[PDB]
Amino acid sequence: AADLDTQRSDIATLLKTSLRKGDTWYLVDSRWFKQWKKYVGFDSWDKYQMGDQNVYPGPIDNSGLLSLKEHLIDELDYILLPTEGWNKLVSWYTLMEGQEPIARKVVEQGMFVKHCKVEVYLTELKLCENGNMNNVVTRRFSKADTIDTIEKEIRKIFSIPDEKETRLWNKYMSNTFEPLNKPDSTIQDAGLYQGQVLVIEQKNEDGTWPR
Repeated sequence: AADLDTQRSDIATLLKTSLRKGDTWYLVDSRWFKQWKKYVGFDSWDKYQMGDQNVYPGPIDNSGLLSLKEHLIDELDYILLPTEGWNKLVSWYTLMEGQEPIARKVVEQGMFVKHCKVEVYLTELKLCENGNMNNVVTRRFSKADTIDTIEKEIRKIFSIPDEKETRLWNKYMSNTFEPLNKPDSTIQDAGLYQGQVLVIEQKNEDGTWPR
């Protein structure tokens, strides 16, 4: 373990690391992190518990975040560190026995107009075939995925011969069918969000479309 001032300084810096598309960052439970902050005198006016065993964080413990509970909020329920920051905390404190790191990637976020952000939650789309809407299959996709990518995957999920031709629709406002006819739009470009229903359609043998 590096000394307390080194830990404070290194983590302070690493917290402010620039977001670059493709990088891996790690979640750290705010409960553990708040104890670490006290132990190392981070943002602390009287340093009263700095170096005090009563606030020694112990092995990194993300149990309280768990597959993630919903409505977790950055800088309230968890904090994020780049690879180097996570590695340092592991070497100083170890990771709690029987846990795995919670790693997430930086992706471009927004509709058309975008900037980087760690994708803590992938977008869950509800998927179904036009013939059989009650058979809904759920899957999580990144905001980076294009409509083209989504469609290829939905074909696999439903075992759709590479011969049969398909069209993708989304249910706008849970109501009207709207075409997903721009294959190179990303899912957020197309305005798709958590829980959105997507319906895949197959061209008939006779060359006509079911819809």
